[PDB]
Amino acid sequence: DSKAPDGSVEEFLMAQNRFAVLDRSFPEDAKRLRAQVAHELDVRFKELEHMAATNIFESFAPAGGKADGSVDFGEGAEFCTRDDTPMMARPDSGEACDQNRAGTSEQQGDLSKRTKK
Amino acid sequence: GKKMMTTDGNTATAHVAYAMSEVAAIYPITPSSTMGEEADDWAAQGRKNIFGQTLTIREMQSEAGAAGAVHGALAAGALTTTFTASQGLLLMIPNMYKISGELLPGVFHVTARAIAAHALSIFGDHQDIYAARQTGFAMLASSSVQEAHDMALVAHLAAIESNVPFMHFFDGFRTSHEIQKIEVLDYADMASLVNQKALAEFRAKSMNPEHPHVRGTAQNPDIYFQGREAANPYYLKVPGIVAEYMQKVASLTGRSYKLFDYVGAPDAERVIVSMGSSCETIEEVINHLAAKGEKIGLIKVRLYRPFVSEAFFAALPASAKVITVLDRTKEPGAPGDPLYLDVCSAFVERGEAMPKILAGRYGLGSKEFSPAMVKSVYDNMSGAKKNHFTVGIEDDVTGTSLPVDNAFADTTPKGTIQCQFWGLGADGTVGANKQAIKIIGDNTDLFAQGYFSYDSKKSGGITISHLRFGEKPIQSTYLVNRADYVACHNPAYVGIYDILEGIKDGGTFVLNSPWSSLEDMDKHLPSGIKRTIANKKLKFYNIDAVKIATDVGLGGRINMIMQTAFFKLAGVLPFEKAVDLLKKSIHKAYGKKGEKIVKMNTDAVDQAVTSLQEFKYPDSWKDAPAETKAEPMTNEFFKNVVKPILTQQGDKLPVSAFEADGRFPLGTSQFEKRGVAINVPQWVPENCIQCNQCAFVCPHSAILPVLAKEEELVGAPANFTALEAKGKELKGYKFRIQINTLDCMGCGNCADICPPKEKALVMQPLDTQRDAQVPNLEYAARIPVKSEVLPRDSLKGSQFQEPLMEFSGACSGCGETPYVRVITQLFGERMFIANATGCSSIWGASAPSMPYKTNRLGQGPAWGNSLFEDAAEYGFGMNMSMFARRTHLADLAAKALESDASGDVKEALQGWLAGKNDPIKSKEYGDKLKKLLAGQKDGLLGQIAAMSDLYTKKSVWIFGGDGWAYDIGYGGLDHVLASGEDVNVFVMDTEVYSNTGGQSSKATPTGAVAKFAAAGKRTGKKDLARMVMTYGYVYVATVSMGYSKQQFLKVLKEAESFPGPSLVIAYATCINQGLRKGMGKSQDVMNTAVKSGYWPLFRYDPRLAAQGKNPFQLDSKAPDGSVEEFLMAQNRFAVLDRSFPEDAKRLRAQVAHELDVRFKELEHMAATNIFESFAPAGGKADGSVDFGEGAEFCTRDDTPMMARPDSGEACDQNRAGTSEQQGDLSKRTKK
Amino acid sequence: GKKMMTTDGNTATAHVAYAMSEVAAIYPITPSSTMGEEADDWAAQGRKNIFGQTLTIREMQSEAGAAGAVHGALAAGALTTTFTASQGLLLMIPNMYKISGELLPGVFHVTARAIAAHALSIFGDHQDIYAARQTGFAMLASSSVQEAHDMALVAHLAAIESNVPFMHFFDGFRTSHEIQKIEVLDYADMASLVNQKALAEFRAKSMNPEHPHVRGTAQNPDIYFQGREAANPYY
Amino acid sequence: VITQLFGERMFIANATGCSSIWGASAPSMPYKTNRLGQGPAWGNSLFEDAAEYGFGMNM
Amino acid sequence: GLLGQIAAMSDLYTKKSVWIFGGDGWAYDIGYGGLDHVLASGEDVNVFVMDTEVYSNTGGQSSKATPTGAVAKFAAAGKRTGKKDLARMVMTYGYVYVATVSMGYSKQQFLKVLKEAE
Amino acid sequence: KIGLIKVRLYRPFVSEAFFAALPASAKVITVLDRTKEPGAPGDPLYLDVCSAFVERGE
Ligand SMILES: Cc1ncc(C[n+]2csc(CCOP(=O)(O)OP(=O)(O)O)c2C)c(N)n1
Ligand SMILES: Cc1ncc(C[n+]2csc(CCOP(=O)(O)OP(=O)(O)O)c2C)c(N)n1
Ligand code: SF4
Ligand code: SF4
Ligand code: SF4
Ligand SMILES: [Ca+2]
Ligand SMILES: [Mg+2]
Ligand SMILES: [Mg+2]
Repeated sequence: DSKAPDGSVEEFLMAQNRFAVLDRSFPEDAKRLRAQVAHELDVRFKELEHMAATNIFESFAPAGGKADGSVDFGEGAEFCTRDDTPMMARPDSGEACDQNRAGTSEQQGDLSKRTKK
Repeated sequence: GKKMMTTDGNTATAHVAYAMSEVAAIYPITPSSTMGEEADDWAAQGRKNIFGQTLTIREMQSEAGAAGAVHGALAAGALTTTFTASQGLLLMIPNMYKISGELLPGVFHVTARAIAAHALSIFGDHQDIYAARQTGFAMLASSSVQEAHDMALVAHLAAIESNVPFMHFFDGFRTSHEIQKIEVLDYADMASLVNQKALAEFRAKSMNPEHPHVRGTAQNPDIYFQGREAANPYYLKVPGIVAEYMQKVASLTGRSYKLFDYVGAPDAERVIVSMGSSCETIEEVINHLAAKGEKIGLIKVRLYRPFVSEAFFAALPASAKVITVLDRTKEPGAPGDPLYLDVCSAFVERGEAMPKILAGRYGLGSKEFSPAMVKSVYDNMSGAKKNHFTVGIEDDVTGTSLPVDNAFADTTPKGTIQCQFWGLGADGTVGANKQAIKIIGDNTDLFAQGYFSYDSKKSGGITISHLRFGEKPIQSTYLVNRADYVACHNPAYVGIYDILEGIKDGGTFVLNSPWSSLEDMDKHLPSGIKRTIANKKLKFYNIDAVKIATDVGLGGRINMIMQTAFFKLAGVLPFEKAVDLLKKSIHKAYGKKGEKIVKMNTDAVDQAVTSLQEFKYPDSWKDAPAETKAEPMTNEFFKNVVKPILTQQGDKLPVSAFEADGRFPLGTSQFEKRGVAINVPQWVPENCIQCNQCAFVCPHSAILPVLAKEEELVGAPANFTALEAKGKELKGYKFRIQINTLDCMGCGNCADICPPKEKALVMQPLDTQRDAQVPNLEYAARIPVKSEVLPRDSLKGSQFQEPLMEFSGACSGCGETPYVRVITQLFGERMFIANATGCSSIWGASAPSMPYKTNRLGQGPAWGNSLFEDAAEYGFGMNMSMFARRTHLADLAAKALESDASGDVKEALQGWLAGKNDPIKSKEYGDKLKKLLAGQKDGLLGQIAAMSDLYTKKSVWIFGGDGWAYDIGYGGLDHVLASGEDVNVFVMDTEVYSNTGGQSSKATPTGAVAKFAAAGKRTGKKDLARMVMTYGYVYVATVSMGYSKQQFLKVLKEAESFPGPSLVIAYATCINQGLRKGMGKSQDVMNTAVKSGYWPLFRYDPRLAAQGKNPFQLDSKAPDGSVEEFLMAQNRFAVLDRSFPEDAKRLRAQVAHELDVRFKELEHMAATNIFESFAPAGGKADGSVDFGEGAEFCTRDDTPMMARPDSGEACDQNRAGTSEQQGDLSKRTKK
Repeated sequence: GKKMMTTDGNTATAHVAYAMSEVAAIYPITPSSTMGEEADDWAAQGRKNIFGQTLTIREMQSEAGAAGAVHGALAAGALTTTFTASQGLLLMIPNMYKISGELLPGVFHVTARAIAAHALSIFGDHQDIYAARQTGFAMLASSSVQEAHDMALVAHLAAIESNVPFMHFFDGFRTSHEIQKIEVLDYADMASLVNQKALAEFRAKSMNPEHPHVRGTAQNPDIYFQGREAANPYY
Repeated sequence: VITQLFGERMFIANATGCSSIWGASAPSMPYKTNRLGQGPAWGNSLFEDAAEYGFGMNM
Repeated sequence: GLLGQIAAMSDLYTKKSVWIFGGDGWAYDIGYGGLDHVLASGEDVNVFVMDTEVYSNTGGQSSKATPTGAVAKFAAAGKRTGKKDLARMVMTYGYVYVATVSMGYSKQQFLKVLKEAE
Repeated sequence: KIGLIKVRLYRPFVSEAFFAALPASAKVITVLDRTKEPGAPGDPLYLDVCSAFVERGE
């Protein structure tokens, strides 16, 4: 909604004591810092122009839709989804599951084949 | 209507909270998490509150956010509640003052948990609730599961009528997680007790623009005091209102309560005053002792605040001569704990009889408070009368503890059957126990109690179940110490733990093992067990559960077999009926996939019953030959502290065994060697290409690459096979991949990614590798690590570095530990770690196991966990210290240069000063100074010599999970990165709050199922990376080990070397995500995460911008279209597809769209020619200036807030217009 | 020496805090703001503490952030202080348990101010300091401007030697903003009272990868209680 | 100006600061009702929780 | 009956406008974590930030909204870090309306923002 | 005949030091607290002082 920097930033800053007071006490640093601010707003405005000109923006797909009910993340999982500690213990926890101490599914299957007997 | 059921304290409480509330703002924290989760489930299921509406519940970013939201909802006229504890409750304190201050009918349900001081504890005590006693909330305590339900209802009804908020609390775990058969009221009954007039007034006084008011004004000294006292009438009426509802609820339940209740001898001479679950055990002991004539009693505190002395004295027997007030907390330096002080004030004010009053401390962090301890407390009042004592510990330091005679007889009511079950993590024991409780509770008149003790180790941990059944109510709020039935579901335990401790004579002992024959039993069953069994005439039973399970086709799962064992030999119910219910329940449950599965379990029962036959043992067992200590070598600390703790003897360690500040030494995990893997990798040298990738990926450091010279393999074992080292730099060396079979967790990641199609690593049964590898690992360990051969930051070279974090308690295949282990291989010897609470702090420092260790030179990560919310600030503080102290050292060095110091010294000092912030140069010259100044103790050189630990440039790291980084700790993280100082943040993103049970975080992706996102999260993953990149001066990067180990190493070096703030976000796989084929596919999943475009890799380096180059660099490629399979291969997404296929499809499509747009945005960022500049410094100088110096007009107002010592000078306050307007007016008023 | 000069409670306290500290993590809140601003202005001017160094002071995003930073600086061996009150002090409570639990010589200088309940107040009372009485911090009160200076010094010296953190407090406005002619000690005199061996031991036990330790472990019921009682000798 | 557009039906969760000080320093209350008695329902919780406070009103 | 319950809820008939008012110190520093979470929620609330580029009420202390070179307490030699870009950080969500205004530049743009944001 | 006991070290609260400053002639003692803890049987300093007398048992 606004236009590119018109070059009056130096006057803008010096018309406020929060900036001018530094120029009076530490002129060298102040001069450097006011130039830095000028550069910052220059870069930023360009980035905003880039945002406005882009043809790629964050759009969203249709949606998810109403969902009557819910489900636990561990329901029907192949391996345990919770550890055996007090922190994950829940009223409905405690059922047996694969704790990943015997390898992946394929590794376990292959071992079975290689062991057959 | 009433209703019986077996449930826990949390559920009993939530049952009421849901009904009585319209809104709930929550945040997860153990052990209150269950309540919020149930509330969410119930709302989703369609459960209605007393108004016929589903509860409106939302998860905030922290408890502070939840408290603010709760305040807002109440101010806006909605009945609101929340669930919290410990650290969480502390963050709610500021809003508690406001909520009570504004007389809002809010209700907090708290599972009282310990506060983190010398250490963190998720266990129960009243340290948290006492910390909020001054906030103005009424405080109502529950002492049992049944009371959790009853007091929760009283709290809500009373809050509504009184307009004073309530904090309903019950003991963390001891009550919150204890299972009991109780009676609950239906919602209609609850609604009938609500004061409709009060409810209407609540709605009417609430915020609303149709009839606005101002709340939260700022007040001066003239009226604040009066305003604070205006609520007095409301507080004076609270107690009567609480009594009113205990009575109204009682008229429906038949269970009566008073503000303070007394139990015991009417003419008691010795009385205890207590609060919480301890009251149950205390009453149990009173019944036993009083029956023997002891004049003892107990006053149970229900309403702690307001504290009504009149009601206290109403419960006090005039015959009391000695009174002991028990507090479940510790306030360092106070003349006494809270309840004790309240009671003292009552007697002082009464101004009459003054019985002897004693203060006692108990149960901190769920410390046992057993009958024997209660006995000590009563004996103390008739004996020594020690004051300000502790009970449950041996304080050999300050001598405040009471002696405890554990020979005290069992005090459980007659007929009570007590059981103990020793199980292996995930073997289904706990689940079976819970079913047994429900089955028995629903089909008999028996009371049932259940309490489970879990392990800190996340995989292959030990779980001990404590169950009780009886004809009389069970008030035993303590572990079972004298069981009638004891089962050991894991034979490995027989020779490592004292599983038969306390079992009654003639008690039943069931063991699961393949040692059917007497020869085998005598071969494995230790002499100690044999002697115990024979001497106590125990009914010993041995069953090969694995064999029976396999034969019936149950794959080998023992859960159903051991369940049968319980129902048949426990004696809680008659055989006939016992086996009846079990079978009927098998049909009730299961009954899913045809009868094929239903029949297997039914058969398992049939076979078990037939198999369960009393093992006949000889009399010679009575005096079997005692074995001999065949224990290896370990530290003195492991022997005296760690070992005892790991063997369930921690309670026996006295106060003198610990450090006053809670510190622990590094490396204690080195001697655990648990050996719980089912399968471990076997190295096949003929196929090995010597790449070290296997070791690089291990989540537990179970792979040790060996590179030794011929001379170093002289006394090496015969099977210690080694290859001739490949690579020009490794010419002459011998290479070997040594597997640590006892620390291995059997995840399979290594064998899964081993490059050669003809795998050089093949998973095999542990028992086929240990005999040969154990001695091999020992020998390998003595071989010097060749960390000088290849570049430290190279893939292969990194694995030739000493890993400084090993054998942690993280889950098998954990996606977090691989990253951390490697980080230590690069900077371990000079890093500080500020770790946010979470999985990384849990596997990182759960006493007594410390996985972080030191290198050969004794250097290692200085590790610390402050809190969950402050990790970034905590690390920033470490950084501030190093800055201040090293600057001090630098000033001293400069002064030393201007002295008569030797040429070599000055030379080193100049060198150090020139490279003090360079890891290489600082160490180079620092080491020279150590030698040159050795022995110097005087003057300037003396001071410099004493600062050697400050010479080498340190590396400050902040570790934390996504929950910390994206939610609770985000504000601090944002501020610390904005500081521009040199700190490194490493975020292990599991896209969920893992440690606490898989709750959603803002890092959780669209459509992923998690607690509080049970229908798939409906907001996309928060883009932390892009938000931080807006600063322009912060190094930002994303990594994924599975996709590229090289990019990860490159990021670590770039991030660490950046002279400013660095943020590294890593993709961490987690069991919560539900990887379909196992956690051993973690690397593959990490790899696909990137290729699919789901997790793109990139780096934002500010210094490139300083040299005129685009700081943003993309390290991965455009989406390859594999996202769909990526998502469906994880249960966190798949489970939704099976339940809500239509929504799931759209949600997965949403993810594909999001990552498509985001990658394109990143590409555009990489192609831009416009980027923010970068500058390290450019000023400082010396001196300061105030913003108001030389201002033409006043720059400060005339209020108390801006007043300063030098303020007060006259100035233009802008009440006469601008300079120009004033000048123009002056011209016009010439005259 | 003993040259009487007029000053207010805040300045009398900051005078001491600056000299006895190496690091400060701050956040503004009336009526304690003056101390932090004075400390920052003095540091900018190059004023030296008892170690001949300028104070390292940074402003955080909130008092919770400030307390976290104070904990970290102390854990890493630097004498640290902060200035706060009321709502700010409440946000520091969680870290206060940690700072005392780890026996760190931190010192909080608090201008006791009312807590916001039925209304907010920037004025003085003990509602804030009493809200932190169970955190394990020693609590030392000043009843006058002169005592603000004296107790501030005692608090720092005692924290260093005892390893128990201190909360030095004085009444918001009634003392923090009252001006009185008092006597303040020069920095050399303050430095002469410091227990240098205790200070050296503080440095030696602090976090450092050259001689690492683990702090902030998580403990089960088997040892937590014992661990909480282990600090008794220090108190 | 904001009140001239939504004043009669707005809730305001105000963070502590100048806006809460000129907004509600007892006994001076600048926010007012219109001729129909409608006006901004104003509240100051704390300095740190303004957004969450407003969020609660919304819930 | 039902009509009675409904009649007693008249102060709920008209759609209300929930606003969160705060300064830059609140939005950019202490309340940022909360502001961030609430905007991320996707619910209908309106946040109005009065950016004075300093903590004004307490005495002019620097905030992350304070610009490079500005002198303020704790920025006694001019702030040496740039102004935090709260606006661009929040726009990354994609589902949050974000806007900046300056009355002196355009009263019309300010009015349009109020209408659009609300 | 009136007096005042000034509290310097509030925590740790040392009863022995409190009594060392209390005149044996004191018949009535008023403990002033500059706070308000709604519902408490008394404010902090008062409760601390009460405990000192109860423990002294004289
Ligand atoms: C103030 C506070 N609130 C809540 C908790 C409980 N808590 C500890 S860690 C945690 C989540 C950890 O999530 P994350 O940061 O993602 O790490 P992970 O365990 O997933 O590695 C929660 C909710 C706490 N300790 N302190
Ligand atoms: C926890 C807490 N910390 C500090 C304060 C003191 N305080 C109140 S408002 C404020 C700054 C206000 O700054 P801002 O948000 O920018 O609004 P302004 O006054 O500039 O409008 C400070 C530091 C407080 N009230 N509560
Ligand atoms: S199976 Fe897993 S724990 Fe074992 S060595 Fe391989 S990567 Fe490590
Ligand atoms: S991953 Fe395989 S090929 Fe590579 S070093 Fe390990 S065993 Fe050898
Ligand atoms: S991050 Fe996940 S896999 Fe790792 S220890 Fe935690 S729960 Fe286990
Ligand atoms: Ca860095
Ligand atoms: Mg996580
Ligand atoms: Mg401002």
